[PDB]
Amino acid sequence: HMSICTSEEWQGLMQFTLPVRLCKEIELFHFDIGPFENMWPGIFVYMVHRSCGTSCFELEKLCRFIMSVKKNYRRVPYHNWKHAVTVAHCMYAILQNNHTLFTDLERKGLLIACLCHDLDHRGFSNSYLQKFDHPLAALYSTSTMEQHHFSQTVSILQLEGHNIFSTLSSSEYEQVLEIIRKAIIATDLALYFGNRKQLEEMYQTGSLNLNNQSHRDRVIGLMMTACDLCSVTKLWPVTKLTANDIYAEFWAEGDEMKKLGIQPIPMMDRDKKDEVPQGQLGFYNAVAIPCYTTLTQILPPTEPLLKACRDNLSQWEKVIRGEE
Ligand SMILES: Cn1cc(-c2ccc(=O)n(C)c2)c(COc2ccc(-c3ccc4ccccc4n3)cc2)n1
Ligand SMILES: [Mg+2]
Ligand SMILES: [Zn+2]
Repeated sequence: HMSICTSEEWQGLMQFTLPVRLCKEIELFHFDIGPFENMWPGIFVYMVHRSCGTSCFELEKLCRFIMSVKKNYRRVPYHNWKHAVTVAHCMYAILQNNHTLFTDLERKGLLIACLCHDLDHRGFSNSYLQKFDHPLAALYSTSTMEQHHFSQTVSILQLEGHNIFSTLSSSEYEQVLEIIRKAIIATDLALYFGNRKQLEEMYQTGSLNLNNQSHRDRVIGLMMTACDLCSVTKLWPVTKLTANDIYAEFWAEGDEMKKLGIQPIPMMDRDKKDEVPQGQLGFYNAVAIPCYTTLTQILPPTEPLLKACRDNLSQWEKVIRGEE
């Protein structure tokens, strides 16, 4: 049932040399991949090599993997390849900026997870599939997409000469699949709330054991979430336009409800175009900010996110107050 790259593709990738003027930008957290799509797969390669060295993965096997992923990403408005790479740029950006803090076995699993975390998004929400009534919410009951996202990671690696992690002990290979599993689950934004709760507390008290493997996992979780929402931390006009990407998908899904004579929540309702900056603001305030705060908290390097998170918020304010 899976989908796979061709010789042409992965050898085309294998060939890629990133242009020197980009080595500078890509290191900034606010960096936006949008203009340079051609390079998108190439870029992820660059970042693996910068993080994990050109000797962490068999290059043939890697490019093969990157592109087959690329194929299991649907041509949807927002939950698409462009997204996976944007997110995975952010996890990188993070990991570089906290270099001593994560194992080799960690940077890998994550940078990978970040690429895979929405594999085969059909553009609808968990709520959409659960509350009626896909063969996906018939088999995965909770975090539907998020486990599919992973079982879709799972299968990909199980494809011919794709298994990038063949160079590890069944104990490390199993370890990293379990690093991924968790890390990809983390992206169920619902889960972030109980997750960030703890992380506020264990900071408040200050009983947060970086040695404790279950504590540990949680920081990742927020990390994921942080990267997942990162579109908010790009410069105003990048964020501006990405908002229409989420809105296309949202309303598209609300239109599907409407076609059964069901009122979709005003978020997915396109006939409420105007309430958006109002909504967006709430989200920044209730969700984004508390998120990037607790982060900058645990990982002070991550400050520029929160800095730029605010700058956008500020702008949405303006747009409401009548100044855009
Ligand atoms: C799980 N999740 C990740 C993201 C997200 C959000 C923004 C963003 O830039 N990214 C990258 C990701 C979201 C919803 O974000 C939104 C949050 C809220 C609205 C909203 C809410 C209420 C509205 C009411 C009326 C009109 C428009 C309204 N609009 C839109 C998007 N849910
Ligand atoms: Mg997701
Ligand atoms: Zn996502």
